[PDB]
Amino acid sequence: MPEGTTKRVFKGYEEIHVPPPKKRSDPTDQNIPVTELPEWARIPFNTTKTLNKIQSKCFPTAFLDDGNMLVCAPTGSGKTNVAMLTMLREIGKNRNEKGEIDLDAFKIVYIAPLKALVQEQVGNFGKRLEPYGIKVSELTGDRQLTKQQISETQVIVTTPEKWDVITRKATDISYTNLVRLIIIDEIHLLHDDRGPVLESIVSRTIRRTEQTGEPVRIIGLSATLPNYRDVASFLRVDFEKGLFYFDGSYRPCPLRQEFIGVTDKKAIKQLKTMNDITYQKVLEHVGQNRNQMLIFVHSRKETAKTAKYIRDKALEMDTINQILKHDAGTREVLQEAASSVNNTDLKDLLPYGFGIHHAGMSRADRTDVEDLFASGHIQVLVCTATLAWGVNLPAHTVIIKGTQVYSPEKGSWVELSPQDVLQMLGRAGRPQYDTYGEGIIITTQGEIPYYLSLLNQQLPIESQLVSKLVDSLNAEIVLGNVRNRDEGVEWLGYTYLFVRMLRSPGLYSVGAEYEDDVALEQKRVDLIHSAAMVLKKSNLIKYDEKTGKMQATELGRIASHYYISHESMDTYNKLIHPAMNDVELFRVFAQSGEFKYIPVRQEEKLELAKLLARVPIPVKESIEEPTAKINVLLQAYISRLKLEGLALMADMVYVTQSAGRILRAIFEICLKKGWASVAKLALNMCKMAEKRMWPTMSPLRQYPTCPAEIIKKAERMDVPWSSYFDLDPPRMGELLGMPKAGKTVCALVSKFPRVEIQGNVQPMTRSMLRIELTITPNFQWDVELHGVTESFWILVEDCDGEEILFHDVFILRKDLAEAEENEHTVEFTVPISEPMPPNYFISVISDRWMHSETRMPVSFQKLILPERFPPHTELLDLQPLPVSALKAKDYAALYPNWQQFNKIQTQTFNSLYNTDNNVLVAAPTGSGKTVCAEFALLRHWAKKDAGRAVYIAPFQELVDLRFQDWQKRLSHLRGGKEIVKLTGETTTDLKLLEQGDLILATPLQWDVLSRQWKRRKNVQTVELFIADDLHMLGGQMGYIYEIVVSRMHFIRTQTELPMRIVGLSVSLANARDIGEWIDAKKHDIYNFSPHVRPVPLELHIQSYTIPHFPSLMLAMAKPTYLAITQLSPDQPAIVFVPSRKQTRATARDLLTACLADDDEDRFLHVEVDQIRKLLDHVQEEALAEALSHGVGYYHEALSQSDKRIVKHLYNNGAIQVLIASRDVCWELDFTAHLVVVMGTQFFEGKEHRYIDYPLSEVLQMFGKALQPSKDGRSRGVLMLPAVKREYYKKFLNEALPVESHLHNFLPDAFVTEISTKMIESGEDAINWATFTYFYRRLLANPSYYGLQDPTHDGLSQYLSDLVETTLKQLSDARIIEMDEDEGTVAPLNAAMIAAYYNISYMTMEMFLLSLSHKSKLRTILEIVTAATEFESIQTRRHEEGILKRIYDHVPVKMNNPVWDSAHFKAFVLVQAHFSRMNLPIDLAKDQEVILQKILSLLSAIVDILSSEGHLNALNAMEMSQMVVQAMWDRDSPLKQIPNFTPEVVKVANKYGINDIFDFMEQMNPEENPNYASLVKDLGLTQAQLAQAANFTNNKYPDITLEFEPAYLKIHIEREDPTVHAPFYPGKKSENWWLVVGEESTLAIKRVTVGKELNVKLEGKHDLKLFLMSDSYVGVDQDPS
Repeated sequence: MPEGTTKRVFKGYEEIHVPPPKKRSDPTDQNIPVTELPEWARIPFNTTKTLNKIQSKCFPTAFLDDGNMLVCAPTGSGKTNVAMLTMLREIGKNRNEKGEIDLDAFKIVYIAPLKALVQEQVGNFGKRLEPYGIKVSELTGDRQLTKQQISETQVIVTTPEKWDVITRKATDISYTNLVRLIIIDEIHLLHDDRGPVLESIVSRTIRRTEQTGEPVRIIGLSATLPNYRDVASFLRVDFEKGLFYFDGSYRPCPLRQEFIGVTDKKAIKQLKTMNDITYQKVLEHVGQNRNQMLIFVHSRKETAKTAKYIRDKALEMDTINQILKHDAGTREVLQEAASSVNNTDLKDLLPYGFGIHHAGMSRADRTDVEDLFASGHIQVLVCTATLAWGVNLPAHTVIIKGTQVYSPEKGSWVELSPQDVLQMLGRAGRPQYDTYGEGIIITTQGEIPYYLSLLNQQLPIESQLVSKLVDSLNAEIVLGNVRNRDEGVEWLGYTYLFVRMLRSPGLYSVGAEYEDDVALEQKRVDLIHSAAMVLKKSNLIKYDEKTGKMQATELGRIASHYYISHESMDTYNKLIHPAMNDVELFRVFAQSGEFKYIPVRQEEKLELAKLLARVPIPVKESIEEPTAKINVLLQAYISRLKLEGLALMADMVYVTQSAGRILRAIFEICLKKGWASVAKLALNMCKMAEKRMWPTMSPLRQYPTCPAEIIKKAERMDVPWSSYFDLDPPRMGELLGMPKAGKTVCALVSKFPRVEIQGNVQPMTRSMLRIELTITPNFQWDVELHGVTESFWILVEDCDGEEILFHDVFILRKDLAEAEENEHTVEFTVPISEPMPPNYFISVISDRWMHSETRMPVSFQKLILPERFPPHTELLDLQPLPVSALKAKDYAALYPNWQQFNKIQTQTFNSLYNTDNNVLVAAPTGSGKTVCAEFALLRHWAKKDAGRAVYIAPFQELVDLRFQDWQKRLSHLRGGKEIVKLTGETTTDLKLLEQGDLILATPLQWDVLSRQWKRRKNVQTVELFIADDLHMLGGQMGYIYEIVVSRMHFIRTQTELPMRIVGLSVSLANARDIGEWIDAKKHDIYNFSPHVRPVPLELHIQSYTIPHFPSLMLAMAKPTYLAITQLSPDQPAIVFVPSRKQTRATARDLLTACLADDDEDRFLHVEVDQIRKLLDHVQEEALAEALSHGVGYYHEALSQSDKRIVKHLYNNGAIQVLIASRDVCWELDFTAHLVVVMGTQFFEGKEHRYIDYPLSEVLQMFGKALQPSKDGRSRGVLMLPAVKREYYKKFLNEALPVESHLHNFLPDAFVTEISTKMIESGEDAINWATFTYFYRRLLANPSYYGLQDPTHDGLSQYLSDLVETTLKQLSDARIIEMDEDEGTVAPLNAAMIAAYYNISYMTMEMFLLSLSHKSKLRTILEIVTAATEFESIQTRRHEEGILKRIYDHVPVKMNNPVWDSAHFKAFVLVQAHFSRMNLPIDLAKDQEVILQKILSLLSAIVDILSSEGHLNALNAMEMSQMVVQAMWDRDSPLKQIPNFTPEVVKVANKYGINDIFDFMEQMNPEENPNYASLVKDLGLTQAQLAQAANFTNNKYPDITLEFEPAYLKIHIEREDPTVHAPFYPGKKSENWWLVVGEESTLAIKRVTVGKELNVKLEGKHDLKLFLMSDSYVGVDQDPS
């Protein structure tokens, strides 16, 4: 239905002319106001006077509503400004009153079809938005990390394909969630074959937002085309508010359409008539009408032929002088500038007014013609579609010259795309200059109605999803968005295809069988199934035909991540075999289904035979048939051969742009099947195409800045690439013979990615080795060619190079690489067969860089595997022992609801309750080992003596849970039994030792007591000694556990009195050495099988391949939801999670996954009106909302009140799921039926790398799956990286090996041992080293420790070489006495305080950094905070910005402040405390742990600097007072008073108040009449007053002092419950320190003071004595 009225039939053509619509401007008064808006949004609208009419209807909805919007308009009508208003509304949302909200809070995405429209958009939007802090950046680079660092900016624009891939692989999920606004330009591309790529994007985003509730605004910008209301409801827009449609009467410049259909006599004679029509239309428009036109062609060279043809035809007929502008002004600029400046020579024939333009031209030459066409210098301008997109350069008339292009995808010529012709004609008509624009198209007669209908709103937009349905479905299944048949049909409900199958289903072959189904439900089911079945047959998916459940396999993940056809993957898995060579691999490439339409033609048959004879890799698979052609085309691309054929150039371009993804997909396939040879080959083939060089040519070709002169010189030499390295500019040029190239090439090899690797072998067993790979970088960074990161592959091979025993990505970070210490480490585990191979292999290969591999052998000739493991003790099938086997009613009363004993308890009952031998019972967690320790106690308490028993758990959280259960049940037992737990301060828990019969203590708490065992007699008095969770001796702070157990055996071997030791542990691998280390006889060692569980554990293992940590956790939320809803649907489940911050993050993840399933409050089995009492009293508001919907979490930062609430709800069945962190796994008293472990890694700030969960923790976590099902078995799933799978699966199905690490901590272990004088010589070290567990494990597993002679000879030498190494480390630390003449060695005075306050030695050694006499108070502030103990504080990611804002708000700054360092965090948080600065909850939990460890650390450096003649220790005493009261060194002492706001401190000081002293005695209703006035001013309620009055007399010291080799006398007096300061967790009473000393130039005394204490201490001198506290500021008396 064309309005066009003119049809003139000619000899050769059929002209069809259409008048422009010219009257639809005054139906409505649509005139808009001036750019006056909310004044923040006026900046991008600079040149625009007022909004243009098309933006009128858009503004009320674009700027003041959030619905999705579709706007159909002409090309230049100004759609971009409407998209601007939607962006201006988005910054108006993320807006403060001052404005410019956190740039990390929201991000916008703009999808445009071609790469030219996006580059001009980052210019147009970049410069308009540059006033705001926002940065617009294009999404370029095929480096995965370039797409990661570019996405760290605010507004990104990109193509539909790239942004799809970004989400398909989900490596950046943490940032795609920040997206709130997405604008898709030219959305009518849905009709194109790339339409599905948009349908995949809109669907998943709108699908999730309609599920997760998190809204994401979408703005559609289309063309004026029919069924626009279909893509409208597809984009989910309200037709009442956000749908706009505009006739051709809204173009800024009217467009006349001149259609010209050539005679259908198809030949090159039809090209001749096309060329003539263009020549006549040139004489008509530029020669007669005074116009400058631009002719659109579709070949980068047909622009050349067309330009010359028109001027050559104008040379004939003598018509050139009609086109020219004969003035000398334009003749000067056009001739001299253009012909001589540019390098592109074919346009040196431009001085005739003509002009050329295409992609294959110098970017500065394409801006010249661009700028000449603007001033009116070139008249005619032939060009390709490259400038139709993305440059505002209009012309009066435009000519689409020719209409069919060659798509190499279809291997056949096909007509123009709708998106190209509408963008071209948009360039027709200057809006302000021309009255109209003439758009002329020339085509064939048969294809006339196609183009006429296109420009008159008749071409329908259909959905091409069906042609990419199977692939796009695989994409959602890989992402976890479709997990069954229902989630698939619910997904289809959001595509453009579904909304088009509801309109005229006969178009989409929808069978008449689907007549009764509402909303095409059963059709989508029939559709998802038939597509998913294709995914199952090719092995890309796991699909159950009955249950409908579908899960994505590793194969399909490769397909989704690399945009590979389901057809091409089916042929990759079949045809790849581990013995493939380079020939047979190219064959697989040619078999790709993406090329199935590319033919071989007889026209190019002559040139193909030329290429096959030059390509080096033989093509023997075929003769000249399509698969041999695609083959020789790839090699022709690598070889950089010249192709005269234009049809081949189109095909080779297509084969090459696809060859990147294809070859990478083949590489990852080989890598996951584990074929080392083919995998290493495929990756090199990747570099062969992406760097376009055969591996034999010069590696210098990879440097774009290397001149071909050097490359052409290097490639005529024979010097190996090895010899280019480690050279200077003089020798570099020498090796090449080009001295001018020396500095140039030497800098190039200087930046070549090049690393040096090392390895350490530790055998855990005879079947598995632990390898510590140390990678050091040996090159110079350069951001231009390296970017910010460099990626590497780590490979591990047999001695045959056949099998891949380990593979993982290694990524270098710039900041970490170019640091002073740049040694990166990585630990992994590989198996090993007993007939050992000679050597393994390890390589580190650059992901992109060619010829960058550092291969290392791993020799096994010197390795010594551990001793074989003996069978577990038999689980004897015995008569269940009754509770009456104990010979007392009250002993059997401890088990009231018990009739028998457990299979393990009955078997161990003999050795425990009837025998005083040492015994070691080792059984899996939860088997009830705790009662085995009760047997030893009950036997012991039937005795005569007091017999102090000592129980020890590895962590304080375990002795607390232990104390609670034994203090309530075992107090009433044979008279009065005192059950006490130690505290940590020695003076008060050593009397608890004498007051108690059973003493609970952690390994360090008993350490400080048992050190002075000769001095304290109650240490030997002990007769029972229990060591619970003893296997933790190889754990965090596990060596101190090894020491105390080894010392108790030394206590009972020196003192002859008997002393029994019992030990509890999980199922061990080597129970001989732990049992003999405890002196338990053979029959007294019970090491039960790990399968001996009262409730069998059904374990599942899900493996993942996702290198991004935060992406991995969100990817695991849904399988956790599936794990709980399916495995334990009616029973409690506990979810474990690596970080404490990650507990809330994965709590909402599970909850959003719940309402995704239309079931919120899924895990809430109690009416919310019952837990309403509880939500209020929850401290963390995130935990309340979580608990309100039935999911609770638990982490170390949680308050003790919150935890007790979570315990109440979890145990009373209120909530069903408990998301715990991994730090509270011991403290967790909870029990579940299903225990899922999310991930096995956590981040450590010291290592700057993620570290694996210890095997102990996975054992402890799964030990909470104890509630059985009806089949009497508990379940647990273990989600881990696919690399870690065989590691945890081994050491969960087999017993746990335990090895000591005491050998690596002997400096800190000798500090505590030499201070007590227990070890005084090198022989004293060796004799001491024998009582430990590491000594017993040396001859067993020598290679793990460093022993090479497993004889009694080498045993004594590895000990001597170690104790000599350790003693020297304590001597170079200047903490130990002499050596090397007497084997004796004494402790330095500074070593005593190192053990008193128990601070590490590396911290103690570095404390000599404050050696300066009278060092600053600011100096000690950064010396204290730079301690090893503060390096254990965790470091979260998004916290690095907040540390900066607290830093600048603080007086004392540090030199060269390290940003990521935990030493800086402790430096800034310790000052955030002095200033009482509020901090977020997780950063405040860090503040606590810093404060717990600093008081002992400040009291240390006081005594350190007092040991020398320096007097700076005075400031440390002042600073010790600063931490307790949270003040600065020079602050108002009034701030100690409660509720003394800084505004209250000033109004007090305005009243002449200096200190609290002259303040309290001043303010009374007796002596100051201002007491009634000062109460109105301070604003303090009567209650807060009483708080201050009780503070001054009982919490602020009153009475003063008087004083009467040197020797002095001191008299003290008082007027002292405890020190009360509400800004510190754990307090101590005030200590007062006495030091003599004069200012301009000693003895120090420390003692607690009570009522009336008398103490004594010590040319001509008149000295001066000080008396300062450690808890209160202000009282410091100093007489001279």
